[PDB]
Amino acid sequence: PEIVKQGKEAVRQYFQSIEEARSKGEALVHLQEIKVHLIGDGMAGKTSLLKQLIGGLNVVTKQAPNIKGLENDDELKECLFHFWDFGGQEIMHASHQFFMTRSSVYMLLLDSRTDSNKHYWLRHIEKYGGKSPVIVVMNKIDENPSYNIEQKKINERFPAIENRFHRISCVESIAKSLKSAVLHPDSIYGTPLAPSWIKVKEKLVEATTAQRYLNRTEVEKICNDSGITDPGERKTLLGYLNNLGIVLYFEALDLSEIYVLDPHWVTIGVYRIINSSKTKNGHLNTSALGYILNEEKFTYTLLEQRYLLDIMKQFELCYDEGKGLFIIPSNLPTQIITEGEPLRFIMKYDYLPSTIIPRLMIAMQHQILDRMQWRYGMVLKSQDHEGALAKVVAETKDSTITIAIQGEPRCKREYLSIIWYEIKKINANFTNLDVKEFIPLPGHPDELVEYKELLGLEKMGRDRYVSGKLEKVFSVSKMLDSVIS
Amino acid sequence: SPPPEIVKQGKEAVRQYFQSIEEARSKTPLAPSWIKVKEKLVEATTAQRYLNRTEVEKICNDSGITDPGERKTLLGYLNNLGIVLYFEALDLSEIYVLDPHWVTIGVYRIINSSKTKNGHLNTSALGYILNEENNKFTYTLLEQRYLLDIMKQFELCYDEGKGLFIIPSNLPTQIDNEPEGEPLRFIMKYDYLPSTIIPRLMIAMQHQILDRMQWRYGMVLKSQDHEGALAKVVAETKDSTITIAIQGEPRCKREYLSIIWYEIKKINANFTNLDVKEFIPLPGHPDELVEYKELLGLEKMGRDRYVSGKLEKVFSVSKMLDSVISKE
Repeated sequence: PEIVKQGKEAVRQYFQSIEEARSKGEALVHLQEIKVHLIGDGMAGKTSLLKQLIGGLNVVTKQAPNIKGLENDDELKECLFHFWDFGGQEIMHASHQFFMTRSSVYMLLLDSRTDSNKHYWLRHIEKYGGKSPVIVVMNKIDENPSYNIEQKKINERFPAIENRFHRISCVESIAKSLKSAVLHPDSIYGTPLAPSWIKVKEKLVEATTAQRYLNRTEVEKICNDSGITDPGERKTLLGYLNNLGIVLYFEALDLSEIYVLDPHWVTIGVYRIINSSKTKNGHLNTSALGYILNEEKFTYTLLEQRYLLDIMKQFELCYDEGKGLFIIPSNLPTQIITEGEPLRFIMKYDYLPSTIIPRLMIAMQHQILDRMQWRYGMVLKSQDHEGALAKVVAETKDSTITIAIQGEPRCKREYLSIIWYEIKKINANFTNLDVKEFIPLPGHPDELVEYKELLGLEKMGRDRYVSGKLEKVFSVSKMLDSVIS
Repeated sequence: SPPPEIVKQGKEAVRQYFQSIEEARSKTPLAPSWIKVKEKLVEATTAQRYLNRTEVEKICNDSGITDPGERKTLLGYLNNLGIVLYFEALDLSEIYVLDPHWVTIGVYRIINSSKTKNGHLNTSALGYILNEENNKFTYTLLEQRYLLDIMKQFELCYDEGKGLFIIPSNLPTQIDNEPEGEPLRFIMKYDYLPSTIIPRLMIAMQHQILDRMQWRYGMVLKSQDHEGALAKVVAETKDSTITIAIQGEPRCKREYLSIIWYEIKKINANFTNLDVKEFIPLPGHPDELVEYKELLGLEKMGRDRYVSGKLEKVFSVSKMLDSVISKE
């Protein structure tokens, strides 16, 4: 059982489906479908590499025999490849977790001129895809023969590369790595499916791609035509295909009229919103959608536009404030305290996802001050906490989130924990994220002690935190009871 | 009133600059003779790739610059401005004043050759590397010899060498013979870490790089002068950090660290803004760094235990400091 294991009744339907197919004497087929995410700085040759193999958003889908290295390979004759290029903006992440973590191959593209961003992109792949296989391609080698990277070290730190490093100029080897990635013990070929599921998938794909989306009646016809009539498994099948990002299906919205969608039409929809000059400031005037989507192949009617907004909401890319004015936090301006003993609490990421602050802003929308919110932070006020005032700011250069709070001491602590929680809840959506929590030293805002350090000093039964470079001692408990207790 | 280029060039240049203006008076501002020489040198160096000492001296004497010291400060001036290349350190009158472009694409061709893929320049390949791999871009035996000398002056490579030159920036990222007893462990963390630090340290320490134990991001130094002490200097680009691990007797260890540390500092000084903090790892726990000035603070305050909360353990501050620097 794949991670369709979400839904007790889902688990049941899957077994049921491969039981009737076992009883009718049919062989359990495989999905034979894969997502290749091209990852890299703008042009480190994403288009050029792709040109080499086949002979801003987009997909190109190519079957294995057409990929440069695999022409005569039988093992995956029937296999499909979906080359995805998100900006570096992983739009599917919030609502389609598995789209990124399952069924995926990450293909990192580096060159001499882009080499220093390698560490960033390596962690980017780690946190978005999970245990997904990764393939490192070094490009433009013809211009700099000496160009290489600390492979051993990189492979030790990132065991999902499994030594799939390639030096390329003027490629058939990258196809062996692709083959290797697809056949991963835990990727697609590990899950037997009933022929039914594969049949309706194919019919569903042809349809959605051709006629932007399908209505409830249409998909139900397709399902009966392949002899899937139980609504309980039809839901789980669509559930499954959605989880895999083959076809989109939003059970939360559940509109009969736009029931199952071509992933491409939806993605090109939100990108046009995201990158429109009429949302350049972080404000979407609903009126503008017609212009944005249609005049500024892929056309969007009035109904479609409303639905697309809802998808953005589901993707956690925006929120309604109630004027027909949505906020898109990631497009906000980059630019827009010290009452009592202001509680400060700092969170150090090894990689700070650029979706964190946008997603926290949504979780917290109700408490934002006087629209005192910007690309890198927000001001939060809760009457529920005597009128405490908190500032959550994000510094990209340090991969750090700072929380400063004003108010009575019981208020501060309890407020922190609710902001702290919401942050931790977002963090959990990313795989091996690595956050360390700090506390500035009293009288020395820039000197930080690790919260883990203090707790450890308490378990030891020590009350002194000794700063050698300052030559001052501090009460472990006193600064600790400012945070929890 | 002299320009920075002349100042940097030393006292004699500043004097020679002044002689130049005082002399003209009787007949950045400069004398009509310096521009005349410049104009003629530029003119000469677009029909010739270079000029010899005689040719240059002739051009100079025609503009009235007979003083050999004045000649040398003006060529040094023109050099510092990349208008005309001139290498005071080098001693070959045959190739005396050079065309910048001819040098530029010469050094480019060397460093970016497929024959220097892995940091080894096998000089006998030079004729091939520079010519075959615009007839202005020809390089004869003597001309390729000189190019190496320029490259050494630019600290891009050194001589191993039985016709073998090392180009550190081009060395493999990993090697087959990397090696690994209370070894001294000392690390420097940078705000930014120039790529040229390791290559430059290698040129400075080259005599002690003993078994080709050198890769792009590190080197193993072996000191005959420190009872066979072995030092392992590696740079890690992620943390922007340099780590020094030394193996030897206690005195030998920290003696040899002062030498390595000192060289890197003298490298660090060529960069206008470098922030470098010094750390020491906890015995048994390499991942866990404690700052050097922190351990120093602890000793002045007079306790001998460093207390780690993350891992419920205490350590001797005296032992840790003693691993890097004697008491005093």
